[PDB]
Amino acid sequence: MKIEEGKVVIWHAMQPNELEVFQSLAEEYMALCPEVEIVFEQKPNLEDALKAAIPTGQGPDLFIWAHDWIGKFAEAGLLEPIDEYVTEDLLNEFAPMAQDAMQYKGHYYALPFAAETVAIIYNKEMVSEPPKTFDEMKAIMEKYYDPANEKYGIAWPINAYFISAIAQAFGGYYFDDKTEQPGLDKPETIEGFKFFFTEIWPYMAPTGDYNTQQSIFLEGRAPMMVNGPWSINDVKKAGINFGVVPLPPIIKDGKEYWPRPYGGVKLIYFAAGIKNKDAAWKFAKWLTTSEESIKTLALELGYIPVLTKVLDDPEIKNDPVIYGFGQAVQHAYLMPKSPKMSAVWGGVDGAINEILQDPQNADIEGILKKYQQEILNNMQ
Ligand SMILES: OC[C@H]1O[C@H](O[C@H]2[C@H](O)[C@@H](O)[C@@H](O[C@H]3[C@H](O)[C@@H](O)[C@H](O)O[C@@H]3CO)O[C@@H]2CO)[C@H](O)[C@@H](O)[C@@H]1O
Repeated sequence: MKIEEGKVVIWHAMQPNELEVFQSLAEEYMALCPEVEIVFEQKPNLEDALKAAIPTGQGPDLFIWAHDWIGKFAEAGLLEPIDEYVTEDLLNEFAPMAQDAMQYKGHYYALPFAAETVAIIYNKEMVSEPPKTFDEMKAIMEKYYDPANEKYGIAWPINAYFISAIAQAFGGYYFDDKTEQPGLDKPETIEGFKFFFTEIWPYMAPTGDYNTQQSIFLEGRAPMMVNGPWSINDVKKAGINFGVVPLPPIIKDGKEYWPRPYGGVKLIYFAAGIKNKDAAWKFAKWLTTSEESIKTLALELGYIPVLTKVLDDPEIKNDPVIYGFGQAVQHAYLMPKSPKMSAVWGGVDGAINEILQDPQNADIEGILKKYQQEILNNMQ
């Protein structure tokens, strides 16, 4: 007879300030179970690192990411099924979309701990009323834009997911998960991309890089940032008094066109080749179904609980940041689990790379047509 012993190794791509929150939870857990070491290990290119290490027996026990990898990782045999651990009682602890995010074709491979998307994070010392329409957003942008003094109207990391809200504001889509077809060359999608680079890019420092954009906001050199819960401890460490609201509707002849960001469910995944399964299960189950664990992720970072019970906690119900991300998620599209999405993301990031070579003059329509076809050829 025995106990669970040893180590649980968890790979991730969190930056240090987000990680701190997760490490303090690990430390609590290790206080609860002194015979179990929880070890977090940062990977620059986590998806690449897992693909390479998992099959060779060099991968971790667990890893953290949004849910959309679960389809392609399972098809590649890179995950460990946990069907034997999942029960209806456990499933019923989670919101249905978290219930669905944690499985692929009938097998469970993870536990869910949050919902997320990007939203406007605004600095209350620079913006006293956040924008409820794109027009008010643009006026705030105009008010603060002053590149000569290294001041910009907004901070916004640029990549497929980060600008999907705007790309998809006018009925466009990267991918229709009904028909399972990319939508890059739909006029409404083209309209959304042009809108980003015509209406919003001119107010930015002209770089798509994540930490450069974020640092502009953290340094008070932009009044607003488009980012997710994963960035919130960075905002807090910078001493900024902030709020969170959804990207507001663009108005066209009195009509609203709501930006529609992609969003997702955060999962702790079980990796194929896992060495310490029962210990890793116990930690994950704790992390995802203990009230104080989930309350801590939500109150510290703005993560929206998918642990139903805590949604009724007054601590959670009266919290501004979780409410604002929650409002943003209401307009979000849940990322598909289809492995087809892999080439979609590649196609959209490829188009953005070419647009960024010459954003003011690029032929966005023809680029998008070009990448639609590449996606159509690489989709599987
Ligand atoms: O752009 C294509 C990718 O879009 C999706 O990735 C999203 C994540 O889903 C989302 O969580 C967010 O990731 C951040 C992560 O949460 C945080 O812990 C880490 O420290 O930083 C990440 C951002 O740099 O944003 C990315 C988009 O960058 C999708 O999940 C992924 O498969 C696509 O490749």
